[PDB]
Amino acid sequence: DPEVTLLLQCPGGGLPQEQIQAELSPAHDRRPLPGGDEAITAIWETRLKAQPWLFDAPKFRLHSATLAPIGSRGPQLLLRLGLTSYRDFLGTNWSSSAAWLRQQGATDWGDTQAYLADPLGVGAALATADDFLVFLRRSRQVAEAPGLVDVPGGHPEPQDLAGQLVVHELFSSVLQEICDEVNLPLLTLSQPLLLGIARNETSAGRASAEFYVQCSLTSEQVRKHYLSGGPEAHESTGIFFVETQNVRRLPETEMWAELCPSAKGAIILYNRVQGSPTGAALGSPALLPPL
Repeated sequence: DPEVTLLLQCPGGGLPQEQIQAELSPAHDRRPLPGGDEAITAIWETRLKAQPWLFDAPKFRLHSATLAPIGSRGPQLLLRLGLTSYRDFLGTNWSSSAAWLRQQGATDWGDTQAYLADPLGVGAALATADDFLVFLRRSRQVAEAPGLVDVPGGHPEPQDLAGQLVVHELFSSVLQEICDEVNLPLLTLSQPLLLGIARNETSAGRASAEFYVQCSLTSEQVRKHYLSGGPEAHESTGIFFVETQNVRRLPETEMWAELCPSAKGAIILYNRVQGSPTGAALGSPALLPPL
């Protein structure tokens, strides 16, 4: 799957909020473009002069993520974050010239991402009480990944000493995106576990943090909540469910070609971190069928 690369696979079946540190620093920001950031401003002006109701918004930028030695005590992950914006994303990652910016960054900085906005997304592998994962169909009329299958998620907007509030905002954001799009009560959701981070190579390498969330409702109940908002309560055009049993071989199905890159990353990380048992009982052939 060349359109998705794993940047991080978490240990222990996934990390809780209390095990993660963030360093938010302007050293983790995008570098100014070689010929100047005026190129970004020109793309933005052209867009606003066609769609004057659009607005900019701040975003977190992923610089890097370093895992502690496995089995250690104390904090397990350090996320190095900067700040970026929707405007800067449109002028870099989404630009027709994004590959030229990646080559220039390798030359100038030894960093293919140095000239890219790289806003951090969030996504969830959301499990029901009757052991299905939740999928969403994207509208065929949007700009990004039209008509494709997604999982719940979004791109969080900003507002270890400011570090811990940043980690809290990331974990909050994945729950809030589930509540806003799927119309589930907050009290039916578990605290998220971070499974890992994946990159979308069709979008010049922008990354998403992928989480596992459990819901106390069944698939039928989740469907009822989603539909009861009406067509204006959700951006997606439908909801559907796949048994966790069957997510194991999803990359061999015809559904795989219809999944957007960030949703593929969520499912790869679910299968590696939550599926793939390590002990004798769950590894036995009747519970882990061969092939």
